[PDB]
Amino acid sequence: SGFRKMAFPSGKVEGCMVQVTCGTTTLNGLWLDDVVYCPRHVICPNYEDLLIRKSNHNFLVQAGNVQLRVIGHSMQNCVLKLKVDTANPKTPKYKFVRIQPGQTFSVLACYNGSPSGVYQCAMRPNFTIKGSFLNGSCGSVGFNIDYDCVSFCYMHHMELPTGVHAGTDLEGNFYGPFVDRQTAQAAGTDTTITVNVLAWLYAAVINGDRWFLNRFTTTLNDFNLVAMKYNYEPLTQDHVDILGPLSAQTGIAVLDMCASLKELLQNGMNGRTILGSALLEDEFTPFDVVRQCSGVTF
Amino acid sequence: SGFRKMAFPSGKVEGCMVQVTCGTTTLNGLWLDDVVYCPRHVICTSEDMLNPNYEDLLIRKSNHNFLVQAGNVQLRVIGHSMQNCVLKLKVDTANPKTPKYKFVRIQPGQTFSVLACYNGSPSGVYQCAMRPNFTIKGSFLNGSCGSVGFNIDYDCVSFCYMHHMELPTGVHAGTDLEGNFYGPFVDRQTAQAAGTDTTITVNVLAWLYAAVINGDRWFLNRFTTTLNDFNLVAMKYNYEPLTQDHVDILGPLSAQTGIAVLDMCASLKELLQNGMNGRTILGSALLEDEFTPFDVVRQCSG
Ligand SMILES: Cc1ccc2cncc(NC(=O)Cc3cccc(Cl)c3)c2c1
Ligand SMILES: [Cl-]
Repeated sequence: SGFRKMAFPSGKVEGCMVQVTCGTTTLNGLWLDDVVYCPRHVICPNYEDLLIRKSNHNFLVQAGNVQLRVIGHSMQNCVLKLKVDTANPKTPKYKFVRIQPGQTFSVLACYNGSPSGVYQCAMRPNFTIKGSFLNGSCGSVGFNIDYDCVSFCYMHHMELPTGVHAGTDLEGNFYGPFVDRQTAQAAGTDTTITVNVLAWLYAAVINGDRWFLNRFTTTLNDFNLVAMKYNYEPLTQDHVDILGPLSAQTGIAVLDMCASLKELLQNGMNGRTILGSALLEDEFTPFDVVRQCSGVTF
Repeated sequence: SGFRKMAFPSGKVEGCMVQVTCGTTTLNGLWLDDVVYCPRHVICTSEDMLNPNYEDLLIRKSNHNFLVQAGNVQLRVIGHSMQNCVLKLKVDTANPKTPKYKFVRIQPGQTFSVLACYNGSPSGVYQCAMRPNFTIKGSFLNGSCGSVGFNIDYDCVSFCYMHHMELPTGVHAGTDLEGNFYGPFVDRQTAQAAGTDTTITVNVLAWLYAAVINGDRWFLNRFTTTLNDFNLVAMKYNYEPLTQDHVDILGPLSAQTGIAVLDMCASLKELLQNGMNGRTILGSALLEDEFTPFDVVRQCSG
């Protein structure tokens, strides 16, 4: 029993964190095989022009107490790829994956190439992450673990004025309409990840929290009409299908749980909590719920 | 033990019934807080009924045209507005007997209790199900318009139906409490017919599980079925398709009795083919479809 916001074990990723210094700027890099990936803003904008003025020895890369020697440099979108002489012996089996909003991932927050903490995030529908970052966290990565393979899905680049965070996939493509420069940028109006709230309601049912259940059901269209009024993401037939296993395990049809959510949105919790929360939690995907309520290991 | 068609206690709803009179028309209204909800056709003169322009008829009305009576007390109407096919009469007194309530729109197959009223006075309570053709097989006479359908799960009354009309087959049509009709019906005297009705398959299976919980297994068999083969057979007996949602909903009953849903489906398939052969199931010689899976669990267990 119990339901916690749980991150993947960070060990395979910790062995990849290095410190990248370029001039006065110090941030984090991800050392995989003989390449160090880091935000291109470490050179700071005309990034092609700033990069052409740099030499390999301008980038000081530090892996623990060992200084790596940079033998090449190239830019792929908003990520800098520093070719190093040494292949990381701790390189795990990995993939670079781009995630969709609503998907969750773990973030290994680092400062000076050293991991300080790990937390679980969700890519918000407005493509920002409500992370926890201080100055020096740039280059901290977001990942998932698929059996023994680390899927890198995020690299931290910046903080928006609202305290939320923006970054890219590992191919340097930003999540959201953000750019890596000092200019007026704002996170768009956020919405609630509906499929995730339903997944979390199923987790609450599995943990014995059933007060919110009711005898009612709803049409998918009637629910989307209601959900649109509360700034909730539309629930698609894909989401309903994804929720299938949880629906089968608890005996509560997806549209049945949707009617519980409809009443919760119009009536609130009425002094009650669900999984120790007085708010509807949207940062657990249907897969996160199944994995935590089954015990999958890495 | 025992399985009865059980209605919710009507007390919380009785304290909300008021009489609404507009001209020659008298029907029932539901007094919740300082609002009286009733069918908008109370403003019609029966000569309007065929093609009524409700916006046009309502604009010609004043607050003092609507006489609202709560017991022996005449309530004062201080405002009026129309929301779909329901009239909302703002009154100068909040109902002190207003219970904790919600307005819920139900899906076909769902059940609810009906508090039948005449002249703002409750005369009886019965259990009903929203038919797959969106009609209800109620028991209503003239003057029952405005009688409400509800469920009382826990201490909150969930209003799901307001009676508006009787179709030519003796079945009834009405709306949710936001004035949206169930089915393709309109509050007009025009030619309207209930579509071909079908048996609520998930409810019959729930009722077969209730029979098993009550000690009856005569109808069970050694067979199982695929969901698709059950639906092919069920369609031929005018039964609603059973979806994966229904199979999932039947999960708890299947777990409690040790009989898999598709196993129980094979038993229903056999009953459809053979009939009962002079036998009964829960005192009925017909397959009962007005108990949902939720009704069976509430009544048989708690
Ligand atoms: C005579 C009678 C008998 C039983 C009845 C049972 N329920 C309702 C009655 N009346 C109506 O249906 C009034 C009506 C007519 C046309 C359109 C609308 Cl929206 C309403 C009943 C009347
Ligand atoms: Cl329903």
